[PDB]
Amino acid sequence: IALPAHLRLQPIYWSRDDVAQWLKWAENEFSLRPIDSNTFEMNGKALLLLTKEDFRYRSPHSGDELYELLQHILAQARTVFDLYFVLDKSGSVANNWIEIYNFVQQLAERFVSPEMRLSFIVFSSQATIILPLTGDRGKISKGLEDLKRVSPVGETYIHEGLKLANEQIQKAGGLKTSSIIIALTDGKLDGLVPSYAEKEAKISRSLGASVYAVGVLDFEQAQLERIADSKEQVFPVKGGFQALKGIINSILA
Repeated sequence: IALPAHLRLQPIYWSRDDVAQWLKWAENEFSLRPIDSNTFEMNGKALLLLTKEDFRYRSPHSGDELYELLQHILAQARTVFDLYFVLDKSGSVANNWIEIYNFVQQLAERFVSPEMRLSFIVFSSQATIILPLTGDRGKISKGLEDLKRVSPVGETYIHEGLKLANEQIQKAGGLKTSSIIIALTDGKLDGLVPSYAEKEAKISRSLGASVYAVGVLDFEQAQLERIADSKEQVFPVKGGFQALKGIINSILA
């Protein structure tokens, strides 16, 4: 499971009842020795004032861990959803790269806010994180300039691209954010790559993320249905901006 809705808010707004809820959720998510619901009889503000020693004093068996758990929640700030762009830059898209860039550009510019964090990942014969997971506007702007300078060449090892999104969802994802993976590609895979891509996409859904596939050029509908979570999460680029704008506006509540 994942942080409950009440806990999706910044800790500073947490009620005393929220703090108790947080403790039980943590015990299950981290297999901790159960603690009394009255181990932290205070609100979020007060919890923020406690030292790590206070946590260890109140919970000798799990206080250090709970304290660190709280730090990670704080590190997400106001983020509510993380959006990962896994972009095909193979030779097949060398004459339609601007179509891919404009698609990322419009969605990025639309949803830049303290609630959103973006990552730009490109993949061909090798994968590269162009923009690490961030919600900072200046970083997002430079990331778009880097993205416009991609020279599409190579094979289509989409599993490598999805791996770079999975790793970030493990390290920085979860907690108060829902992760979405937008793979733009034509779905023309070779050899064992289809199995690798489906295996890598299986990791993504195990991390609680939803995989969307945006078909570029004459795209392989069947393949993208095996990468994405379902048939309804596979659409072409034309209208894909309006389609994704609705699903993101929806996940915003």
